[PDB]
Amino acid sequence: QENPFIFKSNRFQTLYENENGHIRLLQKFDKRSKIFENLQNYRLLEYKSKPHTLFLPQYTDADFILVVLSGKATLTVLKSNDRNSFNLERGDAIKLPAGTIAYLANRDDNEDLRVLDLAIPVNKPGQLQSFLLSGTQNQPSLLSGFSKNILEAAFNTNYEEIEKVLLEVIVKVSREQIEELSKNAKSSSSSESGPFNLRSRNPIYSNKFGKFFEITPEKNQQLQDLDIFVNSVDIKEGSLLLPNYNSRAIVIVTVTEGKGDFELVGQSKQVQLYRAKLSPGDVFVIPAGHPVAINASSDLNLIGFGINAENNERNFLAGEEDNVISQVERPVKELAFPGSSHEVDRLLKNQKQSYFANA
Amino acid sequence: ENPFIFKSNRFQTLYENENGHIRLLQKFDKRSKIFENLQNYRLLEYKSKPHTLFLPQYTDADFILVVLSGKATLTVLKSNDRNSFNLERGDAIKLPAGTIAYLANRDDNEDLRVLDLAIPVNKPGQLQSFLLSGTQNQPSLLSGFSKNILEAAFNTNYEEIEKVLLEQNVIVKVSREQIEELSKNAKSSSKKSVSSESGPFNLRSRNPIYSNKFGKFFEITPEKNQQLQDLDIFVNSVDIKEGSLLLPNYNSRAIVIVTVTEGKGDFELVGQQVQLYRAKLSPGDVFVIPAGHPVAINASSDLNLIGFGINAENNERNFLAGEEDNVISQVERPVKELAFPGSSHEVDRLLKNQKQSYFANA
Amino acid sequence: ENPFIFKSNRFQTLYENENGHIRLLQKFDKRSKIFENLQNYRLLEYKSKPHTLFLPQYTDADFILVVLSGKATLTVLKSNDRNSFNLERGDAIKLPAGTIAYLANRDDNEDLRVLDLAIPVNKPGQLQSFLLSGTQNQPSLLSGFSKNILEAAFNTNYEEIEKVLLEVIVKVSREQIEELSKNAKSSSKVSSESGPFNLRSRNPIYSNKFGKFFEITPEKNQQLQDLDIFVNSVDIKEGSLLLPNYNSRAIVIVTVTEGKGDFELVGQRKQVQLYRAKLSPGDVFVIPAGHPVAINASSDLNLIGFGINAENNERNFLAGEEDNVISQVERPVKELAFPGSSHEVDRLLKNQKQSYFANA
Repeated sequence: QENPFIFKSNRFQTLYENENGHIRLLQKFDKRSKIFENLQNYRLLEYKSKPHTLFLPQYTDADFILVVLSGKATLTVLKSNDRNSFNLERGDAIKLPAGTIAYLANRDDNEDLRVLDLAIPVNKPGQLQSFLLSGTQNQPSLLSGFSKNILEAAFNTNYEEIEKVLLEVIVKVSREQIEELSKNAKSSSSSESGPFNLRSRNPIYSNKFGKFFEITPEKNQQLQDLDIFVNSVDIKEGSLLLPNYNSRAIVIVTVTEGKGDFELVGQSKQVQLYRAKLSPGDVFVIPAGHPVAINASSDLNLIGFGINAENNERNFLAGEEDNVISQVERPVKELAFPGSSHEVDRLLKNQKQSYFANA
Repeated sequence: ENPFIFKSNRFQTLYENENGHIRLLQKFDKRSKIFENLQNYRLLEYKSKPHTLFLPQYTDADFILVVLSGKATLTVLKSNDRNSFNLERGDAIKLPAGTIAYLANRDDNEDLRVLDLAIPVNKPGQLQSFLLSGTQNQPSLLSGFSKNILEAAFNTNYEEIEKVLLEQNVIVKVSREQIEELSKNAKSSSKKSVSSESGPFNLRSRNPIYSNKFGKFFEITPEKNQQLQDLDIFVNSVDIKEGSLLLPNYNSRAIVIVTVTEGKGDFELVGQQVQLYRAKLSPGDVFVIPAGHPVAINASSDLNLIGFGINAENNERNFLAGEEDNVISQVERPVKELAFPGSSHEVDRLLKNQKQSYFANA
Repeated sequence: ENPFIFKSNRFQTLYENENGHIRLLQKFDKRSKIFENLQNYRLLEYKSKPHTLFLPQYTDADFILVVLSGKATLTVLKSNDRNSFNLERGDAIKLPAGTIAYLANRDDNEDLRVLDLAIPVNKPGQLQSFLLSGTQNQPSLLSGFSKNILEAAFNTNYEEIEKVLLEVIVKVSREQIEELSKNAKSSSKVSSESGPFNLRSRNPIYSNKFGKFFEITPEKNQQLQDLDIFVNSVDIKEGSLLLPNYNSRAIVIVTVTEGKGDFELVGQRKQVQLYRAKLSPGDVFVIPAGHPVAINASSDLNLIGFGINAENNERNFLAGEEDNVISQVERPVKELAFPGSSHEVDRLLKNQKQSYFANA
């Protein structure tokens, strides 16, 4: 309430859970505050599964982006006349078009699987609508939805046999089954259909204090259609991502591992700062323009989805490179700041670092 | 408490006279907050009797006309030009907001019927017409302007502007002499205007996507016509023969406003926490298939449907029955065994039972 | 009674000193539900006295500047670059939201008038400004950070940061102004991807003895394309008149720059309604798509239109020789549509011999 921007790991409602994993949905952005009126049509989700488990055939009414935080996975993606399976490592992300049926296996025999989904509902702003093939209990099948009558006309079978075979959740699969599910899969390496790794192209910001990898529409067609960019950022224990703002981009920053705090600058003439402590599970939101600083307690990693990516431009307010402040003319530097121009131009050359520094 | 069926009843008569009708379907978001994303789509029927003309008029809304039946001459004006078009069943053309046009039923015996997808430009889901044609209990758009502008404007005294243009019917009886003159020169549609950027296109002047002994599914994506590319709409025409079935299928991302042209039948829609929404279908009736919702449609008599599909680009339709595009029968052997009670072998055999595709016997 | 005219005084003042000001016309949509689709567009006027300088700032809205009068030096910053532009009457430049820039009146006598169409990126109709300008009346955006981030970020003791950076329009010297003039490119001819374009560079779409109508569009210029906007500068001669015309699909935000005159708009509410208002420098009005509009001029009258939903717009006239859409109606239909005769209608339409603008 003292801060609207920081959605705590608790504020994730839990959709479904079993002895094999859970799908948890974040709090609807525009509810927390009227101020996030534009993110009303974007949802976050966390898929987590123990080893040798299977999220069964399912589709929804939302364009998905899955960003494999940790673990090894086999995502099998059904078209109507084709099917294509993919092995997924950390930093692999792929777009799941609304309507697409697909299932997710954790292939690692020890490691937990952890997947961060950005969802865009296409039917009503911010409402997700899932149709399970696995007509389990309490919830019957999407096929249960039809009538004995129609199900017969269609499948060309007595209802007794359909009811038996088809109608009568994340389940447990045998070690041998995951071999089969896998053996055939394609791997990442900016493709179309296949998955692509956030990190498998040089980072845009790299130094002794952190890494900044980021895939934009100008660099991946999957992302173009939705106008999003997906980024991963490492800030090494006891350091700093330097003050910066995104020209036009709104970020959903999520925390995969580490601890730390962020400082956001916001609000007429009443610039107010927004602090919060960061832990795994936690989200915050960087509305375009609002500048932000990120400090790491332990080894902190972040996963951000920028909305309105196309032509976004991230300007820093400190360090050597991309310090827009230092682009100001000397005479104008004089007026803007109490200090003299040779007194500004020297304090800006005090940080020899760029993008990241020390606490 | 089925929000998806808009029975004919839900049409409001914008205008009626001895010569024709113009109906406007209920705002979709007025039915239910399910349809907040059909907010800015309106449907209208246009029916007019032989040898009648909807006089010049434009509207602050992009229109996609589909002639359902009868024979029309559609004249379209531009700031500086004019082009005539004779239209039959299945002929579809986009008329952009501001486009002055007029539409006469050139057939002698038969009525003319037309389904219109209106996309208002100025204020969500609210169209406004402008008439050149004027009366007295409805002065024309030019009546709008003051004397002082009308005289400056037209460089005529009010006495004659009033007499010649304004005063002393938005659908009027017209002669044979007149309707032949309107139609002379005017162009038809073809195959090499099934992707035309200008003229009308026929839904059926290229082969259907799905077709067997029980039904026919014609569909024009934006891919196959630039006119539908601006508004990201698709228009399909679907015939389901008496005692047959449009097999269970969903759209991946496209919302569809379905209208009934001729025939009777009924639909079953799976929604939400899982729910069957059904109802009988008669001509005039409209229902909505939300993206991802598996729909089935069943015909009692020879049935014809006109869908417009909002969010058309990248829309895959994935069927749940029969050989072809049956997504269920693409699940890796063992997952079928885990997903469905059945053995993988039992799943595979049942899916093979229906050897038909897209449409089937009921 | 007429919700279309926004009198000059519906402009709220965001800031004002003895050097310039910044006004922000009230929300179109707060005026009326009628203008819902304009909810996300804001109008601003920047005025500034000679030898002044709106300090470095950025805003969460795409800015389309039209310079109404004055001379100026709009200086634009990227993360790692600076280009500056000498601007004059007609010069329009787009600033992406998140661009830091600073504008200066480089004239010694005439004030600087800019008309901004602002498009918030964050929350519909909501300008968040971010003053890099460090005072107490408006504490620098840098203020917001805690001593600790600040000391680490610049790697400097806090007492050299309070001192130097923290502790909006301002006066400036001739040698200072001459500085910003020294190496600063101009407009000319447009389609130049990132410079300024003059609204009167290309020839006017309509021009005669009674007015000029200049209009750049997404077609003619990539910068407009993105925001799908057109930008026109209509001139109308004293005792002359822009003949009744409607835009097919374009919602125009018309802003009277100088002169006086009146607009007739034809909306509804048996249906057709004449919406009227006298016009004067600062007055704004809205012309919804499809709504016919004539503009009279009491005195020589310039207008700056921001076309919204610009691509594929066709403006149709309803009087005069050219682009007159009524004269395209077939002869037997004129007979029918109008109470008079094919022939009588043909004559009345041939009576106005001028096109676009005419005498009153």
